[PDB]
Amino acid sequence: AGLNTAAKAKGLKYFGSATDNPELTDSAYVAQLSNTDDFGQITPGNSMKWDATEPSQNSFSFANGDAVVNLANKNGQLMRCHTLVWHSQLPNWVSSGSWTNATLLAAMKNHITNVVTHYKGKCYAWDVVNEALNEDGTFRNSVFYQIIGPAYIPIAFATAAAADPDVKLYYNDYNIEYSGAKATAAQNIVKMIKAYGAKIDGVGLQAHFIVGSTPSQSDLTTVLKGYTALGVEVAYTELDIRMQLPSTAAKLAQQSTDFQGVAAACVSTTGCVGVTIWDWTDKYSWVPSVFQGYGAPLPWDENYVKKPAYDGLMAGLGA
Ligand SMILES: O[C@@H]1[C@@H](O)[C@H](O[C@@H]2CO[C@H](O)[C@H](O)[C@H]2O)OC[C@H]1O
Ligand SMILES: *[C@@H]1O[C@H](CO)[C@@H](O)[C@H](O)[C@H]1NC(C)=O
Repeated sequence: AGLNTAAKAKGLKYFGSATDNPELTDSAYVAQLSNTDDFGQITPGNSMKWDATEPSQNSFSFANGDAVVNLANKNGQLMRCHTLVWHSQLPNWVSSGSWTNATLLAAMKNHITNVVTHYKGKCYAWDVVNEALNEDGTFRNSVFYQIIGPAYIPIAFATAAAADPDVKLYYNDYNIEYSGAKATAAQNIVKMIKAYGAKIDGVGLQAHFIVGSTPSQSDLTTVLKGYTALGVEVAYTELDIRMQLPSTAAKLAQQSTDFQGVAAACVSTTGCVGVTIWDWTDKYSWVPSVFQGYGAPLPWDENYVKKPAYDGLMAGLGA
Protein backbone atom coordinates (compact mmCIF):
# COMPACT_ATOMS: atom_id res chain seq x y z
CA ALA A 1 0.00 0.00 0.00
CA GLY A 2 2.80 2.50 0.74
CA LEU A 3 6.29 3.09 2.07
CA ASN A 4 5.53 2.10 5.67
CA THR A 5 3.50 -0.98 4.83
CA ALA A 6 6.29 -2.02 2.41
CA ALA A 7 8.99 -1.36 5.00
CA LYS A 8 7.15 -3.30 7.68
CA ALA A 9 6.63 -6.25 5.27
CA LYS A 10 10.43 -6.47 4.98
CA GLY A 11 10.93 -6.47 8.70
CA LEU A 12 11.73 -2.76 9.28
CA LYS A 13 9.85 -1.14 12.18
CA TYR A 14 8.80 1.84 10.11
CA PHE A 15 9.10 4.20 7.24
CA GLY A 16 8.61 7.73 8.54
CA SER A 17 8.99 11.45 8.05
CA ALA A 18 10.07 14.52 9.88
CA THR A 19 7.77 17.51 10.08
CA ASP A 20 7.64 20.87 11.78
CA ASN A 21 4.92 22.74 13.68
CA PRO A 22 4.12 25.44 11.05
CA GLU A 23 3.23 22.69 8.53
CA LEU A 24 0.59 21.21 10.79
CA THR A 25 -1.85 24.01 9.82
CA ASP A 26 -1.81 22.81 6.17
CA SER A 27 -4.69 20.27 5.98
CA ALA A 28 -3.65 18.63 2.69
CA TYR A 29 -0.13 18.24 4.13
CA VAL A 30 -1.40 16.81 7.34
CA ALA A 31 -3.65 14.35 5.57
CA GLN A 32 -0.68 12.81 3.80
CA LEU A 33 1.64 13.02 6.84
CA SER A 34 -1.10 11.08 8.58
CA ASN A 35 -1.34 8.40 5.94
CA THR A 36 0.02 5.37 7.73
CA ASP A 37 0.38 3.42 4.54
CA ASP A 38 3.30 5.77 3.87
CA PHE A 39 4.39 6.98 7.37
CA GLY A 40 4.52 4.93 10.53
CA GLN A 41 6.85 7.32 12.39
CA ILE A 42 7.41 11.03 12.88
CA THR A 43 10.41 13.19 13.95
CA PRO A 44 9.99 16.82 15.10
CA GLY A 45 12.35 18.81 12.92
CA ASN A 46 12.88 21.57 15.43
CA SER A 47 10.56 21.56 18.47
CA MET A 48 12.54 19.15 20.65
CA LYS A 49 15.91 20.94 20.18
CA TRP A 50 17.57 22.74 23.04
CA ASP A 51 16.57 26.25 22.08
CA ALA A 52 12.98 25.16 21.81
CA THR A 53 12.81 23.13 24.99
CA GLU A 54 15.01 25.07 27.42
CA PRO A 55 15.00 28.71 26.25
CA SER A 56 16.23 29.91 29.62
CA GLN A 57 18.18 27.81 32.09
CA ASN A 58 15.89 25.56 34.09
CA SER A 59 12.87 26.96 32.26
CA PHE A 60 11.51 24.26 30.00
CA SER A 61 9.00 24.64 27.23
CA PHE A 62 7.20 21.64 25.75
CA ALA A 63 4.13 22.92 23.94
CA ASN A 64 5.60 22.75 20.48
CA GLY A 65 7.28 19.40 20.97
CA ASP A 66 4.11 18.00 22.52
CA ALA A 67 2.00 19.17 19.56
CA VAL A 68 4.09 16.95 17.23
CA VAL A 69 3.80 14.02 19.63
CA ASN A 70 0.06 14.54 19.80
CA LEU A 71 -0.25 14.28 16.03
CA ALA A 72 1.80 11.07 15.95
CA ASN A 73 -0.32 9.73 18.80
CA LYS A 74 -3.54 10.58 16.96
CA ASN A 75 -2.24 8.55 13.98
CA GLY A 76 -0.77 5.68 15.91
CA GLN A 77 2.71 6.61 14.63
CA LEU A 78 5.96 6.11 16.46
CA MET A 79 8.16 9.03 17.43
CA ARG A 80 11.85 9.62 17.06
CA CYS A 81 12.89 12.35 19.44
CA HIS A 82 15.50 14.80 18.28
CA THR A 83 17.96 16.00 19.72
CA LEU A 84 19.37 16.45 23.28
CA VAL A 85 23.01 17.63 22.85
CA TRP A 86 24.01 19.47 19.71
CA HIS A 87 26.22 22.52 18.89
CA SER A 88 23.50 24.11 16.71
CA GLN A 89 20.23 25.66 17.78
CA LEU A 90 21.49 26.31 21.27
CA PRO A 91 19.91 29.18 23.25
CA ASN A 92 22.08 32.20 24.06
CA TRP A 93 22.47 31.21 27.70
CA VAL A 94 24.42 28.09 26.67
CA SER A 95 26.52 29.67 23.90
CA SER A 96 27.39 32.83 25.89
CA GLY A 97 27.98 31.24 29.29
CA SER A 98 31.20 31.38 31.39
CA TRP A 99 31.37 27.76 32.16
CA THR A 100 33.49 25.40 34.11
CA ASN A 101 33.24 21.65 33.46
CA ALA A 102 31.19 21.25 36.60
CA THR A 103 28.69 24.10 35.74
CA LEU A 104 28.25 23.11 32.06
CA LEU A 105 27.91 19.46 33.02
CA ALA A 106 25.22 20.30 35.51
CA ALA A 107 23.35 22.34 32.89
CA MET A 108 23.71 19.59 30.23
CA LYS A 109 22.63 16.82 32.54
CA ASN A 110 19.68 18.86 33.79
CA HIS A 111 18.64 19.57 30.15
CA ILE A 112 18.74 15.85 29.34
CA THR A 113 16.99 14.69 32.47
CA ASN A 114 14.16 17.13 32.14
CA VAL A 115 13.56 16.67 28.41
CA VAL A 116 13.88 12.84 28.50
CA THR A 117 11.70 12.53 31.62
CA HIS A 118 9.08 14.72 30.00
CA TYR A 119 8.95 12.40 26.97
CA LYS A 120 9.31 9.14 28.91
CA GLY A 121 7.43 6.36 27.21
CA LYS A 122 6.64 8.51 24.18
CA CYS A 123 9.74 8.02 21.99
CA TYR A 124 10.97 4.96 20.11
CA ALA A 125 14.44 6.54 20.05
CA TRP A 126 16.32 9.66 21.12
CA ASP A 127 19.15 11.26 19.16
CA VAL A 128 21.09 11.87 22.36
CA VAL A 129 24.19 13.48 20.77
CA ASN A 130 24.11 14.91 17.29
CA GLU A 131 27.06 15.78 15.01
CA ALA A 132 29.92 15.35 17.47
CA LEU A 133 32.54 14.67 14.73
CA ASN A 134 34.54 16.66 12.24
CA GLU A 135 35.00 15.23 8.78
CA ASP A 136 38.40 13.86 9.64
CA GLY A 137 36.96 11.97 12.64
CA THR A 138 38.27 14.32 15.26
CA PHE A 139 35.79 15.77 17.78
CA ARG A 140 33.86 18.84 16.76
CA ASN A 141 35.00 21.74 18.87
CA SER A 142 31.58 22.59 20.36
CA VAL A 143 31.11 24.24 23.71
CA PHE A 144 30.52 20.83 25.19
CA TYR A 145 33.75 19.40 23.79
CA GLN A 146 35.81 22.55 24.70
CA ILE A 147 34.61 22.61 28.30
CA ILE A 148 33.87 18.98 29.14
CA GLY A 149 36.11 17.04 26.75
CA PRO A 150 35.15 13.68 25.20
CA ALA A 151 33.38 12.50 28.30
CA TYR A 152 30.41 14.70 27.47
CA ILE A 153 29.25 12.05 25.04
CA PRO A 154 29.04 8.99 27.39
CA ILE A 155 27.84 11.24 30.26
CA ALA A 156 24.95 12.44 27.98
CA PHE A 157 24.03 8.80 27.17
CA ALA A 158 24.16 7.68 30.77
CA THR A 159 22.02 10.61 31.86
CA ALA A 160 19.38 9.82 29.22
CA ALA A 161 19.36 6.14 30.16
CA ALA A 162 18.79 6.98 33.83
CA ALA A 163 15.83 9.15 32.95
CA ASP A 164 14.19 6.65 30.49
CA PRO A 165 15.71 3.16 30.54
CA ASP A 166 13.47 1.84 27.76
CA VAL A 167 13.96 4.28 24.89
CA LYS A 168 16.61 3.51 22.22
CA LEU A 169 19.59 5.83 22.61
CA TYR A 170 21.15 6.91 19.35
CA TYR A 171 24.27 8.77 18.22
CA ASN A 172 23.25 10.72 15.08
CA ASP A 173 25.47 12.25 12.41
CA TYR A 174 25.94 13.00 8.70
CA ASN A 175 28.72 11.78 6.40
CA ILE A 176 28.97 8.59 8.47
CA GLU A 177 27.04 6.59 5.85
CA TYR A 178 29.98 5.94 3.53
CA SER A 179 33.33 4.44 4.31
CA GLY A 180 35.89 6.88 5.69
CA ALA A 181 37.36 8.53 8.66
CA LYS A 182 34.12 9.95 9.91
CA ALA A 183 32.28 6.62 9.87
CA THR A 184 35.21 4.98 11.59
CA ALA A 185 35.10 7.67 14.21
CA ALA A 186 31.37 7.08 14.66
CA GLN A 187 32.11 3.38 15.29
CA ASN A 188 34.65 4.61 17.83
CA ILE A 189 32.00 6.69 19.56
CA VAL A 190 29.90 3.56 20.02
CA LYS A 191 32.95 1.82 21.48
CA MET A 192 33.78 4.73 23.75
CA ILE A 193 30.34 5.03 25.19
CA LYS A 194 30.34 1.30 26.08
CA ALA A 195 33.89 1.53 27.50
CA TYR A 196 32.68 4.28 29.85
CA GLY A 197 29.86 1.87 30.93
CA ALA A 198 27.05 3.97 29.37
CA LYS A 199 24.20 2.69 27.19
CA ILE A 200 24.03 3.23 23.42
CA ASP A 201 21.46 1.31 21.37
CA GLY A 202 21.70 2.78 17.86
CA VAL A 203 23.57 4.74 15.24
CA GLY A 204 21.52 7.33 13.30
CA LEU A 205 22.70 7.96 9.76
CA GLN A 206 21.34 11.29 8.60
CA ALA A 207 21.63 10.50 4.87
CA HIS A 208 21.57 14.02 3.47
CA PHE A 209 22.81 12.90 0.04
CA ILE A 210 23.20 14.48 -3.44
CA VAL A 211 21.57 13.25 -6.65
CA GLY A 212 24.17 11.47 -8.79
CA SER A 213 26.67 11.56 -5.89
CA THR A 214 24.90 9.19 -3.41
CA PRO A 215 26.82 6.38 -1.78
CA SER A 216 26.33 3.09 -3.54
CA GLN A 217 24.22 0.34 -2.15
CA SER A 218 27.29 -1.74 -1.52
CA ASP A 219 29.19 0.87 0.44
CA LEU A 220 26.03 1.91 2.35
CA THR A 221 25.56 -1.68 3.36
CA THR A 222 29.17 -2.26 4.40
CA VAL A 223 28.84 0.81 6.57
CA LEU A 224 25.54 -0.26 8.16
CA LYS A 225 27.02 -3.67 8.94
CA GLY A 226 30.07 -2.00 10.44
CA TYR A 227 27.73 -0.54 13.07
CA THR A 228 25.44 -3.54 13.52
CA ALA A 229 28.52 -5.68 14.14
CA LEU A 230 29.08 -3.69 17.29
CA GLY A 231 25.84 -4.77 18.86
CA VAL A 232 23.77 -1.71 18.01
CA GLU A 233 20.84 -1.12 15.65
CA VAL A 234 20.93 1.44 12.80
CA ALA A 235 18.47 3.67 11.01
CA TYR A 236 18.56 6.27 8.27
CA THR A 237 17.23 9.26 10.16
CA GLU A 238 17.07 12.36 7.90
CA LEU A 239 17.13 11.00 4.33
CA ASP A 240 16.91 13.47 1.48
CA ILE A 241 18.73 13.50 -1.87
CA ARG A 242 19.21 17.10 -3.06
CA MET A 243 19.58 17.87 -6.75
CA GLN A 244 21.44 20.54 -8.49
CA LEU A 245 18.68 22.69 -9.99
CA PRO A 246 17.09 22.96 -12.38
CA SER A 247 15.04 19.78 -12.03
CA THR A 248 14.92 17.59 -15.20
CA ALA A 249 13.47 14.21 -16.08
CA ALA A 250 16.95 12.71 -16.09
CA LYS A 251 17.75 14.13 -12.62
CA LEU A 252 14.47 12.81 -11.30
CA ALA A 253 15.26 9.37 -12.61
CA GLN A 254 18.74 9.42 -11.11
CA GLN A 255 17.18 10.55 -7.81
CA SER A 256 14.97 7.48 -7.96
CA THR A 257 17.87 5.06 -8.24
CA ASP A 258 19.74 6.95 -5.54
CA PHE A 259 16.78 6.56 -3.12
CA GLN A 260 16.27 2.98 -4.18
CA GLY A 261 19.80 1.99 -3.04
CA VAL A 262 19.24 3.55 0.43
CA ALA A 263 16.08 1.57 1.04
CA ALA A 264 17.63 -1.59 -0.30
CA ALA A 265 20.77 -1.18 1.84
CA CYS A 266 18.57 -0.98 4.92
CA VAL A 267 16.55 -4.04 4.00
CA SER A 268 19.76 -5.94 3.38
CA THR A 269 21.11 -5.24 6.82
CA THR A 270 19.47 -7.03 9.71
CA GLY A 271 19.35 -4.45 12.48
CA CYS A 272 18.37 -1.56 10.18
CA VAL A 273 15.09 -0.69 11.81
CA GLY A 274 13.80 2.02 9.58
CA VAL A 275 14.09 5.03 7.32
CA THR A 276 12.91 8.56 8.07
CA ILE A 277 12.93 11.15 5.30
CA TRP A 278 13.57 14.76 6.25
CA ASP A 279 10.02 15.84 5.49
CA TRP A 280 8.27 14.33 2.52
CA THR A 281 7.45 17.21 0.14
CA ASP A 282 9.82 19.48 -1.67
CA LYS A 283 7.63 22.44 -0.54
CA TYR A 284 8.90 22.13 2.99
CA SER A 285 12.48 20.90 2.49
CA TRP A 286 15.15 22.63 4.45
CA VAL A 287 17.55 22.21 1.57
CA PRO A 288 17.16 25.31 -0.64
CA SER A 289 17.78 27.70 2.21
CA VAL A 290 21.05 26.07 3.15
CA PHE A 291 22.50 24.60 -0.06
CA GLN A 292 22.36 27.34 -2.62
CA GLY A 293 21.37 26.07 -6.05
CA TYR A 294 20.07 22.73 -4.73
CA GLY A 295 16.60 21.51 -4.09
CA ALA A 296 13.86 19.14 -5.10
CA PRO A 297 15.15 16.51 -2.54
CA LEU A 298 12.19 14.45 -1.59
CA PRO A 299 9.77 11.75 -2.90
CA TRP A 300 6.88 14.20 -3.39
CA ASP A 301 7.07 17.48 -5.16
CA GLU A 302 6.00 20.91 -3.96
CA ASN A 303 2.40 20.23 -5.02
CA TYR A 304 2.24 17.04 -3.00
CA VAL A 305 2.46 14.77 -6.00
CA LYS A 306 4.69 11.66 -6.02
CA LYS A 307 7.96 11.88 -7.94
CA PRO A 308 9.86 8.95 -9.47
CA ALA A 309 11.80 8.68 -6.15
CA TYR A 310 8.65 7.37 -4.49
CA ASP A 311 8.76 4.43 -6.86
CA GLY A 312 12.49 4.00 -6.34
CA LEU A 313 11.89 3.73 -2.60
CA MET A 314 9.10 1.18 -3.18
CA ALA A 315 11.43 -0.85 -5.44
CA GLY A 316 14.22 -0.76 -2.91
CA LEU A 317 11.80 -2.00 -0.29
CA GLY A 318 10.90 -4.92 -2.62
CA ALA A 319 7.30 -3.60 -3.17
O1 LIG B 1 24.36 21.59 9.59
C1 LIG B 1 24.50 20.29 9.00
C2 LIG B 1 25.02 20.43 7.58
O2 LIG B 1 26.34 20.98 7.56
C3 LIG B 1 25.10 19.08 6.92
O3 LIG B 1 25.81 19.39 5.67
C4 LIG B 1 26.34 18.28 5.01
C5 LIG B 1 27.72 18.69 4.49
O4 LIG B 1 28.35 17.52 3.93
C6 LIG B 1 27.30 17.10 3.01
O5 LIG B 1 27.39 17.43 1.63
C7 LIG B 1 26.05 16.49 3.53
O6 LIG B 1 25.46 16.03 2.35
C8 LIG B 1 25.35 17.71 4.00
O7 LIG B 1 24.17 17.45 4.70
O8 LIG B 1 23.85 18.47 7.01
C9 LIG B 1 23.23 18.25 8.29
C10 LIG B 1 23.13 19.61 9.01
O9 LIG B 1 22.52 19.52 10.31
C1 LIG C 1 34.62 16.95 33.43
O1 LIG C 1 34.20 16.23 34.44
C2 LIG C 1 33.89 14.74 34.44
C3 LIG C 1 33.88 14.14 35.94
O2 LIG C 1 32.58 14.35 36.38
C4 LIG C 1 35.11 14.21 33.64
O3 LIG C 1 34.78 12.89 33.20
C5 LIG C 1 35.86 14.98 32.59
O4 LIG C 1 37.26 14.66 32.23
C6 LIG C 1 35.99 16.45 32.91
N1 LIG C 1 36.57 17.19 31.87
C7 LIG C 1 37.45 18.20 31.86
C8 LIG C 1 37.90 18.86 30.63
O5 LIG C 1 37.96 18.63 32.96
